[PDB]
Amino acid sequence: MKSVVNDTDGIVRVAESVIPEIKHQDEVRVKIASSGLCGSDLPRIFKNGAHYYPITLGHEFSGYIDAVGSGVDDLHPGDAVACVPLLPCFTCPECLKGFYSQCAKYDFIGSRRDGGFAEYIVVKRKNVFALPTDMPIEDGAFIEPITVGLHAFHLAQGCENKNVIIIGAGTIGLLAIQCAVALGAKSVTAIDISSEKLALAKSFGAMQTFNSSEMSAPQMQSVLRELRFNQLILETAGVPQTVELAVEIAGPHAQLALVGTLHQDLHLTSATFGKILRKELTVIGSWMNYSSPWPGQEWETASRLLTERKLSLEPLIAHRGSFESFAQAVRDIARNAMPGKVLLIP
Amino acid sequence: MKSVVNDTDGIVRVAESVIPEIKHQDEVRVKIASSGLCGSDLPRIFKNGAHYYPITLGHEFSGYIDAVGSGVDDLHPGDAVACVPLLPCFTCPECLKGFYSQCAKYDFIGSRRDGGFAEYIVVKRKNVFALPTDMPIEDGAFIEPITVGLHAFHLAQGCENKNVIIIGAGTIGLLAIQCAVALGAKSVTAIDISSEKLALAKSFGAMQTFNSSEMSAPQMQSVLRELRFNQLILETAGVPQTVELAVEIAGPHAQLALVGTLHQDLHLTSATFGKILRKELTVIGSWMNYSSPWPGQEWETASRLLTERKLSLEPLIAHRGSFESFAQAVRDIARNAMPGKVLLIP
Ligand code: NI
Ligand code: NI
Ligand code: NI
Ligand SMILES: [Zn+2]
Ligand SMILES: [Zn+2]
Repeated sequence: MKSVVNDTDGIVRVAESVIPEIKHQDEVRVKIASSGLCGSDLPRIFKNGAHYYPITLGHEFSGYIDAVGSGVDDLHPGDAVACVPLLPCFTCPECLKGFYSQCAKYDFIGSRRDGGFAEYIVVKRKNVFALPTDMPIEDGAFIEPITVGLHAFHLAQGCENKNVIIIGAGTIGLLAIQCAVALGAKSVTAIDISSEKLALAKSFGAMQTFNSSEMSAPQMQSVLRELRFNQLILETAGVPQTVELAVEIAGPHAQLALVGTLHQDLHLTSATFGKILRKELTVIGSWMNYSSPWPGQEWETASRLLTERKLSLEPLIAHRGSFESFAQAVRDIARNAMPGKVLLIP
Repeated sequence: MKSVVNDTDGIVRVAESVIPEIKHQDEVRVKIASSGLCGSDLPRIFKNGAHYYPITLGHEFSGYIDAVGSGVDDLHPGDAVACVPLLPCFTCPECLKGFYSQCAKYDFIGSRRDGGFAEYIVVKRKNVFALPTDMPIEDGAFIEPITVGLHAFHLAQGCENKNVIIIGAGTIGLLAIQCAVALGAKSVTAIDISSEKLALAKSFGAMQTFNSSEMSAPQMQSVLRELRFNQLILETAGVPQTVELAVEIAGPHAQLALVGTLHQDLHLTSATFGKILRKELTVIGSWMNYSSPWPGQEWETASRLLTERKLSLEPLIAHRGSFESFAQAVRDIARNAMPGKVLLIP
C-alpha cells in the first residue's frame, strides 16, 4: 500500500509499504477514505517539530472498518468510522474524571506515532468513532477539527443564545463560526486581518466582521455595544495580539475561550490585565477536543451536524488528491501559510 | 469634628471641620465607630493614586445611624451599619442585570468621594448595610474586606469541598483563608514569602503553607499532587510573579480567581500561557465585591460569619487609635510597611 512519509526536514516522499496487520485483540484496521492536513502538521514537516523522523502524519481522517481484533465485538467490517487520534490511558485519576486531555501517559495518532496519510492503518478500537451510514464518508475527515470548536463551546457550557465572537478565520475558526450558527448562537461575529477570510466567514453566517488591520479594539467595542452582554469569545489565532484584543473588546462578564497556542510571549499592560478583573471575564483554557464519556458529546454533535448537512465544507477545501497530488501540494506550501484544507483521498 | 486628610505626596494631617448635614432625601448620616485602612489606600496616599487631593479616604467602616433623610423609612437613628462604599446608578443595562461593579458611572466612598476616616459621614441609604444588634461594632469595619474574598468564592460558585489555595497573606488573603475554613473548603493552602505570615495563616486553619521565597513552583506542585483536583486558587498579591505562580502550580481544571490588581505590566512566557490551555484552567476576573440583590450574598454571609464568631479578627489588627495615633501610624507605613490592619477608632 501507499503512504506519505516526511523525514529530517522538508522532504515529503510517497512510499510503498506492507499492509499493516492487526496485532492486538483490541485493534481494528481502517481503510481510509478521507484524510486531511492540519495546521499543526506544517511545523512537524517544515520546522522540524515532529517527535521523530521519518514519520507518517495525519490525524483527521475517516474510512471503513476493514478488520477487527479478536476482542472487538461492537464493530464490524464495513462500518463507517472517524479517527479519534488521542489515546489516553483511561485509568488514571485524570481519565476517571473525564480529563483525558490532562492524561500524562498518552499516545496520539499522527504525532507520537504514525497517522492516516495512508491506505490502511491499524489503531486501537478506542481510536475510532462510529459514523451514521447517512453521512458522506469524506466529510468524516472534518469531525476532529470541528470538535476543536465544539469542545471550547462545551467548556463554556454552550453557545446557545450567546453573542459569539470568533477571532481567527482559519479552518478552526471558520468551522466554529458554522457551528455557532447551527447551534443557535444569538449572533456570530468574526474578526481577522484578512478581508477575504472575513467575507468567507460572512458567507458562513457571521452577521458582521471586524478587520483587525483596519478597526481598533475600541472601534470594535463601540460596534459591539448592542451585543456586549452574554459574549462567548473564541481566540483561535494563537498570537499575543489577538489574546490582547479579546480582552480589550470583551463585554461585561464575557466568556473567553483560548484554543490558540502562543509561540511568542504575552505582554499584557497593567491596564489590559485590569480589564480581565474590571469586566469580570471568565477565561477558559481549552485543550484538544474530548469529554466524558469517551470521546465526548463533541463527537456526536459534530457527526449530527455533518449528517443533517448544517455545515458547508467545500469553501474550506483547498485540495483533493491521492498520494502524489497530496504530497506535491504539501510540498507547495512549505513554510508559508496554509491555503485551506488539504485532503488526501486515496 | 475631626477627620484624617491626605494632601499631595504623602502629607497626612488631622483636620477640624463642620459635621455634614443630610442634603438629599435618600441620605443618612453615620457616626463612625471603627474605620480601617486598606491596602489599596497605600498607593492613594504615597504614590499619587488618588483621584484628587486633598482627600479623606476610608471605605472599610461601621458606626451608627445618626440621622435619616426625608425619603428613608427603613432605618432609624441608632441602627448599627457597615458602609457599602460602591454606589452604582441602578438604572443602566449593567445595573439592571446585577453587574453593579461594571456600572460605568458609579461613585465610591473613600475613592471618588471622601470616605470614613472621620467622626461623621453623610452617604446614601444604599451605601449602608444594617448590622445585628449583637455584633461588636468594631468588627463591622471588617465586613467590606471579608466580602472581597467571599466575592471571588461566589464567582467560582463556592469554595465548598474545594482545595483552595490563597496566594498572598495580607489582610484580604488571611480573611479568605478563615472564610474558606468556615464555609467548608476541603482544604486550605496558604502561599506567601513570609514564614511568619504563613504561621499566622496556619493558625487560621490553612492545613499547609508554602513559602514562595524558599519553594519553586514545581516543588509546590509536587506537594499538591494529592490535592490537585477541584482547586480554587485566589491570587491576592497583585504582582506579576504571583499571577505566574498560580498558573504554574495549578492542578487539572483548577479555578483561578484574580483578585489582586497589578501595578506592573504582566509579561507571560508562551509556555506559561500554554499551561492555561493545557490544564484547561478557568481564570476568573474578580472585581469589587457585590452581587444581586444589592449589595449581595457576600454581605449577608460576612455578617453571619462574624456573628457566629467563625472569624478571628484580633491577630489581623496592627494598630488601634484615635485620629492622632492613626494619622501617625499611616505616616509610619512609608518606612515601616503595613504589617496588619490599621484601625481608626474615633
Ligand atoms: Ni489537528
Ligand atoms: Ni513584555
Ligand atoms: Ni479595601
Ligand atoms: Zn490517563
Ligand atoms: Zn449603573
